[PDB]
Amino acid sequence: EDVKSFLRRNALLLLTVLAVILGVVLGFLLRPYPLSPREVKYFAFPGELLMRMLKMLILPLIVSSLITGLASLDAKASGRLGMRAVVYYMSTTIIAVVLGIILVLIIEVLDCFLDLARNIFPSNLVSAAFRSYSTQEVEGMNILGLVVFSIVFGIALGKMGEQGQLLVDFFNSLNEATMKLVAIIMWYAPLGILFLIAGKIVEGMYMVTVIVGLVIHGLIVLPLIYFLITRKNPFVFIAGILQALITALGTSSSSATLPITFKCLEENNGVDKRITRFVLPVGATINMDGTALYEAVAAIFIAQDFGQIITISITATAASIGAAGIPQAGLVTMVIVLTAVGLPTDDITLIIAVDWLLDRFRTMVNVLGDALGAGIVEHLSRKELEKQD
Ligand SMILES: COc1ccc([C@@H]2C(C#N)=C(N)OC3=C2C(=O)C[C@@H](c2cccc4ccccc24)C3)cc1
Ligand SMILES: N[C@@H](CC(=O)O)C(=O)O
Ligand code: NA
Repeated sequence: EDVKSFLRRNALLLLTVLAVILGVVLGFLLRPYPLSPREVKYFAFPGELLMRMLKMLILPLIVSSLITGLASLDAKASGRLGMRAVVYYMSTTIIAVVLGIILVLIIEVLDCFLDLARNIFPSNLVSAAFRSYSTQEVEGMNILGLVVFSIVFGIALGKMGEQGQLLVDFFNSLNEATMKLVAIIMWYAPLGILFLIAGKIVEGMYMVTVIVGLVIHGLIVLPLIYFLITRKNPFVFIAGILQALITALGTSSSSATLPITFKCLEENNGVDKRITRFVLPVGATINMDGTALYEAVAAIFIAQDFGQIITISITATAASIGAAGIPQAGLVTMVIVLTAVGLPTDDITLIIAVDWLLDRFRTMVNVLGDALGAGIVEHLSRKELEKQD
């Protein structure tokens, strides 16, 4: 009798779950039909509108969250909160790349660094909102440039007392208002996910290695870390951020699923806005546990000496940090890990075909790390938030 109350309460949660079930069924059913590449794009259009909607809100979401969030905290507490984040991010990505290396043993590069330094320091803030540098400015928002600028701006506003308050208040209203619009987007999400995944399925031992490896990291490593740190049941936490994971599986972008990761953690998991505004936008771009595991697996897979296996763990953690929270950013950053060891970069072409499905899974682990990461930081920074009340 207690399942009718579950269906009433979890209406939206189960709808997107059904959207995956119906989407996989529809996609395989429509796959024998030849269609056209143009026709596939037409078919997947309801999934495209969901991407346009989510993408729309990331700019006001990142900028307003970091400016308010860092102004909300004292600069020394921001460093303490920050040290908790960076220490967590680096350990979890090192834990994943080591796990990744173990599983496989059982079964223009300078320009890349310069371009990244260039994006950390945008020469124009208006363009940074829709363009990124690529050696000379390719289309596509500079999330890293804005993340960095907002952090320095947020610290500055906190440091300027009351004169600062007006702009903190301005940006707080702008965050709550964009968060009110993601409530709307969420109802379209089941229709979008169905079409976004059905189109992608309308198109070996390696693919299984990552899939199993991400289950060990995602469902065993990360939860036991959260339990060991907070002493709270981690699988109930994962149930709250479920809509955010199912959307990561659909979009394959951790920057596009950030507004929904915000709605879940803030509400469903009841995490502090002060720390979600701090953790989640930074975690979206730099904390990529699932990508790190995939970088290591693929670098060793194409090879199919220990001091150069040491360079793989260093460059796979390096690529993990660099790679944008945008779909297919994984194999584009494989150039850094393939070059460092000495393997030919042209081998990336062998992976490309199956990569799409692995991307959806590694995005879920990249989001899951930020979700559990915020829960861990919130708990550790208990006193800092206690003081600001
Ligand atoms: C790759 O890009 C990043 C950017 C940020 C961060 C950390 C983070 C998270 N999560 C957030 N929200 O803020 C700060 C972080 C610090 O560790 C340092 C922290 C900080 C505290 C006090 C004064 C600062 C002055 C300048 C920059 C950061 C400062 C801010 C890590 C990597
Ligand atoms: N698409 C992934 C990044 C990657 O492809 O490595 C994400 O946004 O989490
Ligand atoms: Na990254």
